[PDB]
Amino acid sequence: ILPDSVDWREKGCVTEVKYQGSCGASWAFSAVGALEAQLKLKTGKLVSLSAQNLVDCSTEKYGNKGCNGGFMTTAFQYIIDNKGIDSDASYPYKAMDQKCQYDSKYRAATCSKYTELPYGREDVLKEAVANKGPVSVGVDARHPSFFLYRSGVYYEPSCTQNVNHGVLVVGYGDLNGKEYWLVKNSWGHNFGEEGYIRMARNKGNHCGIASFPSYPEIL
Ligand SMILES: CS(=O)(=O)N1CCc2c(c(-c3ccc(Cl)c(C#Cc4ccc(CNCc5ccc(Cl)cc5)cc4)c3)nn2CCCN2CCN(C3CC3)CC2)C1
Repeated sequence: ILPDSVDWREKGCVTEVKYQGSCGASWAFSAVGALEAQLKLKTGKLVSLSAQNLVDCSTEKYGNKGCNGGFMTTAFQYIIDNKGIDSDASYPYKAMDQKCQYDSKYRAATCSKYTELPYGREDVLKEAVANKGPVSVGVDARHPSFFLYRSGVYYEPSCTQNVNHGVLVVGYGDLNGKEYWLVKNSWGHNFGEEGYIRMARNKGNHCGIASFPSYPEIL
């Protein structure tokens, strides 16, 4: 029996909204955000993890292209293979591709595995968000309405289920009975509601929010 609303910010599992600047690293921000929640769940500590670590080090071997895009799933695999990821403080974000400068001295988190969810299943995504934690997802953000979003529940008739932007589902609920996913973006505080966007939920995988969900775990 799933709760009617969740918001992982109220459980203290979500770090502040980041600003990716001129670097297509949304995939890296989505991935670290998910792992940040699990790190807090396991250890009690909330620490921002290094998106730049992923940009610089999870590259061609993982199908990732730094500031030209990438995938959260293969980002998690990098963290597994690498046996760690650095804190954001120690490996700060520069919004550009750099040489890999991972240093295990400043390792703030580990990843044992990750799980993908089945394509288009908003019911399964809801369960995972309720029971596991924030979930990394892709959305179709290729529409001016997305970029211009300020408040309310986002609905874009010309959205597709193809995804081109990584974000973090940190919750769900309804606004006056209009169901939504609570989504943490990485375009700073001036995007949406202090960096957050409510996106239509249970409208047939609107903007592909449930097309490619994934979350990591730490044992
Ligand atoms: C079409 S589809 O939706 O059907 N789909 C096709 C199939 C697909 C899509 C996504 C997916 C899921 C989540 C996200 Cl987030 C993304 C993404 C993204 C993205 C794209 C562009 C940008 C950059 N934006 C423009 C920009 C450029 C430069 C700058 Cl500086 C600034 C901005 C950022 C993020 C993709 N997973 N899979 C399935 C897995 C695909 N692989 C992953 C790894 N492989 C290689 C073996 C390594 C095999 C399989 C997309």
